[PDB]
Parts: sequence; C-alpha cells; structure tokens
Amino acid sequence: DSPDLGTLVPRGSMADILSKLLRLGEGRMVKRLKKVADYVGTLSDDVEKLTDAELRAKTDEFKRRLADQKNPETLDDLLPEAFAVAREAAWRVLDQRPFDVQVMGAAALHLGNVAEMKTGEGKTLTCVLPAYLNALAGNGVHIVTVNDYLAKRDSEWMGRVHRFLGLQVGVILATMTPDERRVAYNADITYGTNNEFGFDYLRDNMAHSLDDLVQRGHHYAIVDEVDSILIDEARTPLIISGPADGASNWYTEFARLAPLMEKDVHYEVDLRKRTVGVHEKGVEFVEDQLGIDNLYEAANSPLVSYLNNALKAKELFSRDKDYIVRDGEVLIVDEFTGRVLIGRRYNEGMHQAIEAKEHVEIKAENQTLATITLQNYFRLYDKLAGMTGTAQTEAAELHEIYKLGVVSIPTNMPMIREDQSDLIYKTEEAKYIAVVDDVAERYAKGQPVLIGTTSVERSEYLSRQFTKRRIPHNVLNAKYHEQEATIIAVAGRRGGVTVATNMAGRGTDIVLGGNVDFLTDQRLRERGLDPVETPEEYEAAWHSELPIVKEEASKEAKEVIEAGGLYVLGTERHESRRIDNQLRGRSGRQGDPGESRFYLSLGDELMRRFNGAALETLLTRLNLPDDVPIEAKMVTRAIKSAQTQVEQQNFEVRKNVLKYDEVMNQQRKVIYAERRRILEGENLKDQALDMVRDVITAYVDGATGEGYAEDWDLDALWTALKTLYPVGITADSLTLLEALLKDAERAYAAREAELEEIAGEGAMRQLERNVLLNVIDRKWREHLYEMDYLKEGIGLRAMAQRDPLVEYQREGYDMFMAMLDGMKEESVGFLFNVTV
Amino acid sequence: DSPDLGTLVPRGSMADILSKLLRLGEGRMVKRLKKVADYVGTLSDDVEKLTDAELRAKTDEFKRRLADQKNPETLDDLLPEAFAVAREAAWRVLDQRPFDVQVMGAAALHLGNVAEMKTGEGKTLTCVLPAYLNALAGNGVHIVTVNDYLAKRDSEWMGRVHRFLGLQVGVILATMTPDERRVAYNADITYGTNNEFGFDYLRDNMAHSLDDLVQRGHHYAIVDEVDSILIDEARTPLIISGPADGASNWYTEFARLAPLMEKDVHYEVDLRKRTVGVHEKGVEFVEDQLGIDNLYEAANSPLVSYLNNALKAKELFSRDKDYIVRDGEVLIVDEFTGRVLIGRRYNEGMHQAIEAKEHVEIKAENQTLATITLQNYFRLYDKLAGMTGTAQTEAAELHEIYKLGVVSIPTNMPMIREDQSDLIYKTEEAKYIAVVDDVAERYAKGQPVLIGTTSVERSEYLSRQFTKRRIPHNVLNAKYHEQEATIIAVAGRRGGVTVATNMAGRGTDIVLGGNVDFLTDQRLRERGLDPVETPEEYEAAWHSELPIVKEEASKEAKEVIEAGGLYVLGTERHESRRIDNQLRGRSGRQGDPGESRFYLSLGDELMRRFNGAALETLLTRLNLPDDVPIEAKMVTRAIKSAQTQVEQQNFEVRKNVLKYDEVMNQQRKVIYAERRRILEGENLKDQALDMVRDVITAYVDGATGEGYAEDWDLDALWTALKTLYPVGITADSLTLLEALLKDAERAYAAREAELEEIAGEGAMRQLERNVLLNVIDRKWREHLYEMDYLKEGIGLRAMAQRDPLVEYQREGYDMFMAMLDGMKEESVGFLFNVTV
Ligand SMILES: Nc1ncnc2c1ncn2[C@@H]1O[C@H](COP(=O)(O)OP(=O)(O)O)[C@@H](O)[C@H]1O
Ligand SMILES: Nc1ncnc2c1ncn2[C@@H]1O[C@H](COP(=O)(O)OP(=O)(O)O)[C@@H](O)[C@H]1O
Ligand SMILES: [Mg+2]
Ligand SMILES: [Mg+2]
Repeated sequence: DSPDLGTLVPRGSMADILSKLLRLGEGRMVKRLKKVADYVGTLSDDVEKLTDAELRAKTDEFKRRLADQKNPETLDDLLPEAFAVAREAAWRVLDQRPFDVQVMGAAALHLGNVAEMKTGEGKTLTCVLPAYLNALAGNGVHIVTVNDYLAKRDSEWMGRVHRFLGLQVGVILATMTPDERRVAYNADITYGTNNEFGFDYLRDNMAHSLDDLVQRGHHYAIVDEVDSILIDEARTPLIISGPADGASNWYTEFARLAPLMEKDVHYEVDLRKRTVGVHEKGVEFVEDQLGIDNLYEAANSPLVSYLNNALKAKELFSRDKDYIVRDGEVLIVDEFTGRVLIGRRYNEGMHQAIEAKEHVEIKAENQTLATITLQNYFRLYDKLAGMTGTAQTEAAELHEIYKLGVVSIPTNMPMIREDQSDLIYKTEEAKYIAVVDDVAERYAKGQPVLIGTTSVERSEYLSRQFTKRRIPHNVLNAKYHEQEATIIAVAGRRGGVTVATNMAGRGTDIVLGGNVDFLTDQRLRERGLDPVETPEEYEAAWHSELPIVKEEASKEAKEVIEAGGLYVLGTERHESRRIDNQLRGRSGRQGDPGESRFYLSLGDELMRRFNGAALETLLTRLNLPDDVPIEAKMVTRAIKSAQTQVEQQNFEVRKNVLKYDEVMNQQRKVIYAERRRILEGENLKDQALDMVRDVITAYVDGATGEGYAEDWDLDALWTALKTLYPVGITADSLTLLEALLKDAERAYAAREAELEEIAGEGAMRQLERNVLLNVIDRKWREHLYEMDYLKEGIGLRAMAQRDPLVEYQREGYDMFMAMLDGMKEESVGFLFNVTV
Repeated sequence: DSPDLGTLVPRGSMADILSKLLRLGEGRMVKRLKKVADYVGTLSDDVEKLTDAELRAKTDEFKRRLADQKNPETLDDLLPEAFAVAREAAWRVLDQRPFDVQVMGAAALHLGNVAEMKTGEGKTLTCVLPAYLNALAGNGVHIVTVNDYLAKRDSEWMGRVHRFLGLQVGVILATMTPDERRVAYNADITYGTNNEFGFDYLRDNMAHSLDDLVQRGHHYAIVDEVDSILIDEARTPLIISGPADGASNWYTEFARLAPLMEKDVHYEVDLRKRTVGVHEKGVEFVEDQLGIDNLYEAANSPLVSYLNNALKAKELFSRDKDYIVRDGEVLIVDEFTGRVLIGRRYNEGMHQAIEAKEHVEIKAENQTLATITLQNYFRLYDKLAGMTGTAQTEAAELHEIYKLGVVSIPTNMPMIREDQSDLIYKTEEAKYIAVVDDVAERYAKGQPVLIGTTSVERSEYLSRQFTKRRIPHNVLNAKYHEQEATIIAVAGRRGGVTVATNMAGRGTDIVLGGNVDFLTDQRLRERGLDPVETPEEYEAAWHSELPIVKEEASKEAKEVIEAGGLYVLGTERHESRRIDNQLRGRSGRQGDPGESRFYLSLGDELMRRFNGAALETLLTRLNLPDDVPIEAKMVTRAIKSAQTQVEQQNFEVRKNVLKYDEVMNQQRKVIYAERRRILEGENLKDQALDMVRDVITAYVDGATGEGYAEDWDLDALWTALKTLYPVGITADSLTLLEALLKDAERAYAAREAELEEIAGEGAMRQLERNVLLNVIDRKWREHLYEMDYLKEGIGLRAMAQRDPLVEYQREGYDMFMAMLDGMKEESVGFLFNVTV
C-alpha cells in the first residue's frame, strides 16, 4: 500500500493500477517499463568503466546494501543498478548485451508478470536480470523450462553470467539423486522442469527425516514457456502412486476372532446408537489370543480400531440387507429396493472389515500417495513470473488462477513476416501433393523451409514423399531433444528442409544462417570444454570462436534473406490457435523477412473428429476438383469451430482438475504442516496433552448426556478408557471429567518418567514425535486410498438437481474430520502403551 | 359448420371440439365413438335375418340412396347401416365378426383420424367398414401398407369380404405394368405401398398422353401402419431420376459455329447490357450451315437460344476472369479476388455453352425428373386416415403436417403383459451371454420367445450361440416377407424360438397357439386354392377347415398360456422408444399373459455413438463386475438421452426434407396443371395468343424503355421480333405497342390457316398442344437439373446472419419465373415456325 511520485519502479499500489489497465488494453505499463529500461541505460557508463573483479564485487555490495538496517534498501531500490551490472556482465561474458526491450521484459518479470516476448527476442537472457536481482536476497530462484535438455542448457549458458557475478547456479534433472538435488536447490538460482520441482515438493512432504528434504521454500519462480506449462500441461496432476501396503493381515485376523467372541459376554451392541462396546472379558480374550498385554503395544497396529470394526461388521451390517457380495467385491445396496449403489464403500476401515468378514480375498492394490496439480504447486511461490511468445489469449485464465498479468513487450525490430491465409483441400491426398510441390519449389530456390505436422506417422509419410522427389531433409519427432536442437539450429540455412512433428525443436531459435550461440557452444563441447567443469578455458575459447562462427554464418544470412527468409509451412491445425501461431512465429525474428502458411484438409485429424467427411461429400456432389483450394465462409467457420471446441474442451478439463484438487489441497496443507512440526523436532508435549484431554473429554461426553444420574454407564466408560491409558481411580472413588483428567494427566507424568527410566533425558518428547508421525502417515495414506474411490464414483451421481462437486466436498471433508479424530485417539493410545 | 343435437355421427363444428379435447386427453371422443358402435350393435338383428343375396343387394340400395336427389342422404347417414352390413358380411365370410372396439376404430377412420389400436386388435379387419362405406361413393379408396407382401395379402384377404358385397378390390405391386395398374386403380378399393401410389403419381405427371394415366384422383387414403409410413419413411422423398436427355450435340455445334461468326458483321454486342443480337447475315449463315430454313423449324431444338448463348459465351464471358476451367469443370471466380465461387453455375444453358466454348467434354449425367415427399403426396387426398399400435407419441407431428388427430381405441380385453425394466451391462459380451441364458431357460420351460435385434450381423452371432447351446430357432432378416410371415405366424407355439432383425415379420400377428387365419389360408393355398382364382371352393374350404385349424391351435394356446404367454426379448434399443414399444406390443395381445424385456449394453451401437465407451471404462475402474446389471440414475439417463437424440435428429431431417420440398411442390402444381390441360385436349387458342401478346409487350417494353425521342433501337427490336414471327409491317409503316399486337394477330390468323391446308379443321389447336407440351417438358427438366445443383449448394452460402431456406426460395422462385418467361418466348417461336 505505497506511493509513487518520482519512484522509478512501481510499488504495489501503483503496480496494481498498472496491471488493471493491462487487461483493459491501455498499455500504460509498457510506457513505464520503457522508462525503467531507459534509466538503466543511463547507468551503462558507470558499469562499463569497471574492472571484471570490480563488476563481480557489485554482488557483495548489493547484499551488503540489502542487509543494511541503518540505511534500508529493497530489491526495487536496487533494480536499476543490479540490472545494469547483469547487463554489462552478459555483454562481457556472452558477447551479447541485452537489448532495451530485453530490459523492459526483465522489469516486467521482477514485478511478477508474464512478459510476452515473441520467438527470437531473447527470453533466455532476458531472464538473467530479474533472476540475478532476486537471487541477491539469498532465498533462491526457480527458473522452469519445458524439458531436461533445456533446463540443463539454460543453467549452463546463463549460468556463465551468474557465476561471473559470483552466484551459484544449479539444475535439477530426472536422473539426479536426493543429495544431488539438495545441492542444486542450495544454489542461488535453480533451473528445472515442473515435473522435477513438483515431484520434489511431493517427496519432501513424504520424508521421514528433516535431513532428507531437498527444497528450501517457494520464493520466486520464473516460468519460461508459461503457456505450455501453466496452461497446457496443467490439465494433468502430478501423482506419486504405490502399494497400499495395507493392514490386510489384521483385517483377516479380526474377521477370524469376531465369531469366537460372544454377544453380551465379550461385548455390547448399542442396537440404537449404531455402536459396539468391548467388555473387560473381551479385551482379555483378544489380549490372550494375540499373546499381548495391551491392545496398543504393537507400533503401527491399531488393534482397538480393527477389533471394533470386526464386531461392528458382525452385528450392525447384514449381508443381503445392507450390502451384497458379487465377484470378490462388497457392494452396497439401498433400503428395501436393494439396488446396487455402485461406487459407494464403507468408511474408516469398515469396508475392509466387511470384506474380511465375508471371507473375500482382500485386494493388493496401488494408490495415490501424494498429489498436487501444477496450478496449486505454482501457487506456492511468494512471487510468480513467466515468459512466452504467446500469452495474451490465456490472459483471463492466467489472471484468475495465478494472479499473473500479461504484458506485450514491443519487439526489437519491426516484425515484417507475411502470414498467409490457409489453403484448404477436400482430401489429405490433395493437400500433401500441394505441400510437397511448394516444398520442392522452395528448395530449388534455396529458401529454407520448416514443415510442421501433428503425428510422427504423417511426418514419416512426408519424409517418404520428399525422398521420392529427391529433396534432402530431416525429420524431428520430439523424441531426442539435444539431437533435434542440433538440426534445428541449422534449419535456417539455404537448402534447409526440416519436418518438425508436434512442436519439435522447441526452444532452439532458427536464426538465419545458423544459431550462432548454439553452434559456438556446440564446437566448444566437441573439443572437451564445459561451462562448469572447465570454465576458464571455455570462456577464453568462446571469445575467439564466436567471431568466427558469426562470419561463416551471417554472410549465409545475407543469402537466406534474399531468398525470402524462413518459410514456415504448417500441415494441420493444433489443438489451439495459439500453438498454430507459435509455429508461424519461428519465422521473421529480429525483423527478418519471412512467410508462413498452413495447408489444411477436410480429412485432417481435427476435421475427422467433427464434420469434415460431410463437407467432402458435399463438395464432391458440387463437382469441385480435389486440387482446388476452398474459399467459402462456411468451411472457414467449420475449421475455426473444430479447433475452438478442442480449446474449450481442454479449458474445461483444466477447470475440473483444479476444482477437485482444491478440496484435497486444503487437506494436505494441514497434514503437511503437522508432518513439518514433527520433522523439525518441535516440543509436542502440549499438543500431546491436549489430545489426551480431547479424547477423554469426548468419551466422558459420549457416555454422559441426559438422565444425569447414577442411571448412566460407568462400566462402559471405565473399560474403554482402561485400554487407552492406565486409569488410576475408581468409579467407586467418586460416587467427573475434571477428576478423570487429573488422573490421566498424572498417568502421563508417570509414563513420561518411565521413558526417562528406559531411554533418559527428554525421551518422552521423542516418543510423541515418533508416535504422531507414524499415526498421521498411516491414517493419511488410508484416507488417500478412500479419496481415490470417491473422486471416481462421484461423477456417477451428477443430475440437474445436484452438483457433484458439492457432494464430493461434504463427504470428503467429513471423511477428513473423522480421520483427524481417529488420529487423535490412536495417538493417545500408543502414547500410553506402545512398546519401546 | 353443422349442428349435433340428436346426431349420431359428429360432424363439422362438433368433430373439431372433439379433436381438440383429444390433444388434451379427455376422451369425450372415445365416449362418442362408443355411442356409435353401440348404435351399430342395435342394427345387428336387422342384417342377421337377411340372406346372402339380400345382403349383397344392400350395396346397390346404399348407392341409390346416396344419389337420390329428393330424399338426400350422406355417408354419415349411411354409416350405421353400412357398418352393420359390412360387419355381418365379415362374420359370414371370414368367420370373424368385428368387435365393438373394431367398430369404434372403424368410425374413427371414417372421420379422418388415426385410430391407435394395439397389436393384435385386428386392424386389417377394422379397415373394412370405413373402406366399404367410402367406396360406395364410387371414387376409389386407397389402403396403404408397408410392403408388397402385405398389400397383396390384405387385398386378397379383406377383398373376400368386399367381393361378397359386390365391390372390386385391386392391388398395385412393384411388378405390375401400367395396364395392370390402371385396372387396379379402377377397382372400388385399391391396396398398395407408398412407393407404388407415389411413383404412379409421378409417372402420371410425366405422361405424354391421357390414355396413359393409371390413377384416378386422391379421394380417401387409409394408411395402415401410419407411424411407419407418415413419420418414419417420410424422411426420404420419392425420386424418379434419369439421364438429362442431352442437348449436348447442339452445344458443341454452336461452339464450333460461334468462332466462324464475325463481330459487327454476323452480330452485335451490347457491352453495357450483357446482350447480343444476331444480324440478318448471321441468321442466314447459321441456316445454311445447318441445312435448315428457320431456327424455329425443328421441333424440340431451341436454336435461337443455343446460338445466342454461344455468342454470349464468346464475347461476354472471359476465361481466367469470370470463370476458370479445372478438371473439365467450369468454375466461376469473382472479379479480381480470382477465387472459386464454389457451388455456382451459369443460368439457362449458358454453362453448357461455356463448357462447349472451352472444348470441355460435356459429361453424360443424371438428374431428378420427378419428385414428391410422402408428406406432400398424402396431403393430396380429400380425406386421410390411418391405423397403428403406436401413434400418440407422434400426435403433434401428425396434426400439424397432415391435420390427422389421434384416438386411442380402448383395447378389446384388459392388457396384462408385464413390461420389465431394462437390464444394462458394461459390455455386449456380458449382455449376450446374459440373453442366451434367459432364452435357454425359457426354451426348456417351453415358453416361446421373440428376440429382437437390430442388424443382420447381430442376429447371426446370436443364432451361432443358440446353435452351440443346442436351441433350434429361426432367423428372420426382413428380407423375404412371405417366408418370414409363414414362420412368424407359428412363433407363439411351445418351444418357439424366433430371432427377428429390425422389425422382421412386421404385420403378422403372433397368436398364441398359431395365427389361425394365417394358417387356414396357408393350408388352403398349398393345395392350389386361391381366393380369386377359385373363389367358391376357397370359401367352402375356409368355413370347413378354420374350425379344424382353430381347434389344434388353441389347445396349444392353452399350454403356451400356462408357460407365461409370449416372451419378448429386445437385444438393443431402436432409433425411437416407439419402435421398442412396437416390439414389446407383440406379446400380450387380446388379454393374454406375457412378458417383455430388453437387454442393453454400454457397448451397443446406439451407445458407442455417444458415451458408452467412457461409462464402461469408468465402471471398470469402480471394479463393478461385468455380469452386474447397472442400476444408476446416471446410466439410465444416458441411454434415454442417446435414443432421444437420434429421435430428435430424425425429426429434424424430416422437417428439413419437407421445408425444402414446399418450394418445389408449389412449382410442380403449376407445371403439372399445365401439362394436364394439354393432355385433356383443352382449346388453347386464347392462351397461345396471350403468350404471343405477352412476348411482344415484353420486347416493346425492353426496347422502348426510356429516352423516348429519336434514340430508340427499332431495327434491333424488329430483328428480335422477326425471329419469333413473320412481321408484316416495316418499322417505317409509322413515321407502337398497339400496331405490333395487331399485325401479330393477323400473322397468327394466317398461320392458323396455313395449318388448315396441311391438316384441316383444328390443325392449329393440336399444333398448340404439341408445341407447348414439348416446350414445357424440356424447360422443366432443365430447371429441375438446375434446382438440384441449387439445393446441394445453398447450405454452403449461409451464416448465423442469413437463413439458407429463404435464399433457396428467393433464388428458386426467380429461376422458376425466368423459366416460365422462357417457355412463352420459345412457344410462340415454335407456333409460328415449326415444321409440320
Ligand atoms: N541481446 C542480444 N544480442 C545478440 N543476440 C541475442 C541477444 N539476446 C539473445 N540473443 C540470441 O538470440 C537467439 C534466441 O535466443 P533465445 O533466448 O532462445 O530466444 P527465445 O527463447 O526468445 O525464442 C539466441 O541465439 C541468442 O543467442
Ligand atoms: N373380430 C375378430 N374376431 C376374431 N378374430 C379376429 C377378429 N379381428 C381380427 N382377428 C384375428 O386377429 C389376428 C390379428 O389380426 P391383424 O389384422 O393382423 O391385427 P393387427 O394388424 O391389429 O396387428 C388375425 O389372425 C385376425 O384374423
Ligand atoms: Mg526460449
Ligand atoms: Mg397389421
């Protein structure tokens, strides 16, 4: 809630107004970013006149200035200086100085927006400035790319600038161990994919020791290719699944024991209150049958809950009345119509209790162990930003889900690509002869062509046609990234013909005459050089190799420009207009001439999903020859409309994935926070004592309600608490909650001192932490297994009278509260009686 | 507009009130209809004491009473008596007496409604009363059934009753010649299919001589199976198509000739007007090249138009500016977009002229020669009625399209069939072993089964199963109707197993024990007897052997009854709920016990067209086994919704077929009427002269236009007139509309006399008829070809900013008026100049 008169960088309250007018198309924000970039530009001389050592000393100066409480400075205060330094460093290291528009993009990233910068504007380097600046705070910065090849290349390439400025830079990769990740997350800047960041988030919240955590918070994430990651990939959650590792053998054991026990001798049934109470005689019976002294002595084995469930199974649920058994499944039926309520299961281990009671073999299964959606993962960061060539069409959603604004950064040079209209054909057969014809003409003239398809199979067909017309070309199937980048870096040379299935070679700019940085780096690699493993040698060869590559390139650029620039030829439409435009974008970077054009057909995958075949019937009936392009409003509408439906379907999937994830995101916050407390070694004595109180309170309550006299049930209450803790007073002594509470409170004091007797100095503090973590992990895993089934089956309730999401929340939250209550009372049980 | 107090048969004002309350479900109509049946019932003694002869004579009595201009009586007055006579007649002939409820249905038919009568209620018989009554009027009655086997069996079966009462009954069949047809249409009652009645209508309106007409008007049609014919079959029109009859060789000739002709020597071109005029020298040139004396001398060759078109083609239309040529197609392109205006051809034979000009092969083709939809066909009758077991679900459409009301006739015995709710399975596999088990159990109990499927290939798969299970059975594939009747007639016998694809065996009632009538007829025939070829002996055999047949059926019925009556097992749903119900209705006729049930799967054809796949892989994930019947308000909803959508789609196709047909139906009423005038011999001197008058006016109109002084093209006006007729006043006669018309009339009076010398009195009257019919048929055909193309392509020029149907009408009527104007111009041309 700040002011803004004569502040260069906009602060909070002004920054909002500026984000508002973004969505309204007014573009005042660009005027501002331009003012910032300009200013940074006037600091050029200051840094230009510095020594390499003196430029590197700037980092320590900034840190110093950010810790000064006598003379306070914020990252926002340091932005102009820190940018100027990074900009001059890049120039010295890479031999490329961030353009005025890169500095604009940079400031947008620092302010927490998506900078929309076209293909070829230099997003990779633009990134370095806000990354350097925010790294100074010492909390770490995550840069997200779309695959491992790219995270590795950026971290290694920009890492040179950061390491020069004295920062450490790490990557996380799929192949890396926990130890290796820990080091990478300890760097000042960490590159990686959404897969790696989120899975490490998920693993961390499963870890059984604080030493094993790999990440260190979610401070700032800059998402390269935001639309691919935050929109497209967000349709699908991150899931860790594994063996349910259930209590199958205890279920079986208690289904076996339940019959042997006798009604009203060993246990009581509250016919009315839906409840079973184990008697003194019965507790002994089970104790004897198991060779056991107390029902809570075995770690991770809640025998009380198993027993009670087996008895509830035996007495309160009737086969053919309440459920039936079909093919190894317990299936719940309704009242006295008795129809199979497909999907429903019983709760809190009751279902497994019944399965065992009906001698059903109990299913060894896989289950969810941890999840999060990309949306809720990235929502974790205190600051979020992103870069892409295409974001304005995703703006509303970026703003709703992520609170991310989108700024269109002006292009460095005037964009002059000619983007041609679709050529539409009645059949695939005809489209491809027209495509191959074009390619053949372009190739004769030397103009490099990029052909995009949408399946490997179609790319392979085109490959075969090119081969038969004798046009040499490569096919890139989005399979081997480093390999394919190698081909793409040279795709913009004369005679270039390159087929790219799906968006293959993403992230490697197709620079006319050859991508100069890609190739310099590549020559350096084959000579044994490495930005990280042999940095001095790498840098010194870079400075002499770059100028040579640029020449034998670049005069080649002159020839390609005359040939028309890069020709982009699309073969079908993608699931979105956006992705189509991404392909067009590969041509005409940095002000180059270029042309783009799609060739479509009524027999394309997309059109076949919809009305394409009807249309081709029609046109044949109208006598239009196959090789005549179609220009008709109705067919144009039909193509637009097929793609727009796929877009909308995808949007609704995303929206649904996120809706269902919110329910479980609330729940894991709580659970994950508890696990953290324990892993951190917090003193849990008070929480332990509160649970003890909480459980004894509910028991007393639950047997105390009305009548208000001796006319009550003290025998049920005493025996039930007896297994929970060593009750040390009589129902006789007092012929009440406060009484029972001091006894337990002092029985806990007794138990504590026992643990000093056994393992000494604060050993009760360690028993609490151990018991709770074990209890939370077992109970939460079990809940997850139950929640799997609930997601699935709820769909199967949908009507124009009930919203399925409401129902999933009510039942899913009920389940969660019941889980918490059970977590409490098993904890106090084990706390009192578990073997050490 | 008549009264109702004291009137037995409701008419005019009252009948309507009674139709309204029908769509409202009050059933005062049924109450009225039963009052009529009861009255007819009181007349039973009166007809019972009559001899056969006396009863045969009642017909001449009624006929004489219907004609009596002094003691007037209507069909309504005669209904009670004529019905009592027909009833008694059926009893004597058939040995079955119409039930009270059949008489009710009969009355509903006379009143022009659909009588909804359940399967097994005796619709074939019901029909005889209103058919008899209305046939008395002498105009013909058309009874429509669903195929040739049924039209022949009904005509020969009920034809016995009518023949007994002095009437002739005919059938039309697909095999019959026009002479045979004519005889059948001349009978008092005529049976046939919609195919035959409708195509006879199309041919009649193509006929070249009155001798050749087969039909004699559209007086009363009773449509048996109304829902099948007026709803279901109404989605597709009746088309007679054929070779376009090419003027192809003249097109080519004039394309060869146009080039040898010189601008401003042989012709002139008005560039501003899109017009061409052929000079004296040009007329003569063409004449000499064709060895002809006048371009109007050859009947059926409009040489003036061909020439004129060829000359427009040469001068006014430019290749690669107005049109391009592609795979020997002439395609129109716009001014300087140059893009193909797909769907567009040139008008009035200009297109062929262009094809010819470009030496494009003039493709031998097919076109519509005549059409009408079933809706417009049946709208021709003065009175319409119909019968079916299932019509109320179609009531709104019957009422709006045909003004038919729907009356549910109460059933003769209380219906007691048990329709079970559907059994839904995840996979076809599980459904089909589930089905085979039911059938096997039923077969073992002896209970007869009808198993409905929905494709030949599924019936065969089921057959192959049955065989492997050792269950003898028949597959009826809706292919050979008479053979399939033979089998179906005994399907309600013990051990009976009958698989019926689509609605196989439609029309043959599955009487428990055996359809006794069917069997009696069959037994008589396979000894050589025939209701028509051996009438006396057939009848003798019938009264003798029905009782034998009935006795041995019937004691067999009694067994089949013990076993639960007919079991109907549907295997999948049809394109409508109505049809599902037709299949169910085959069981439990006449008060019999019976059971129906469908077995469905998420894998069924119907479902695979929507979401079945998804539901199955869902259910699979919920671990629901395959043999458990799915009982979920979601899956029930899905199945209903899939069928409801196919239903709605059919309905939209039907409503579309008709709207587009309205336009062309109005055009053919006019053309058919014109053709009729000429076939009938009408004196057309007045119209001939009006045409002459019209054309000269039209020329004087165009040529005199505006400007008014000296500036007038008279030379060019005369030349255009000259080719039409021998103008006998030089334009210098006066130095104008009036004088021309008067000269034209004397030239015509001369012509009328020239014809006299060659043929004699009436010579010109016949020439007029011959010339007009030629001109009409030829331009109508051409127009039909052009409308074909118009309709195919109209959809292609559209939006949510224009209605295709409006533009179709606008363009279609425009072509039509231009066609008529063309007919007049050419007719006067031929009238003056044709060779005799
Ligand atoms: N300011 C700069 N001066 C010269 N070249 C630059 C500059 N910034 C980036 N480049 C080059 O432009 C090319 C595209 O860079 P990249 O960061 O991959 O762009 P993008 O991700 O925006 O499509 C790279 O070869 C890079 O070396
Ligand atoms: N009133 C009647 N008395 C006895 N049998 C009848 C009578 N009317 C019809 N039937 C018999 O009932 C059966 C069904 O006849 P049908 O005309 O095909 O009924 P629908 O067309 O109504 O399905 C036939 O075998 C027929 O001979
Ligand atoms: Mg990039
Ligand atoms: Mg019938």
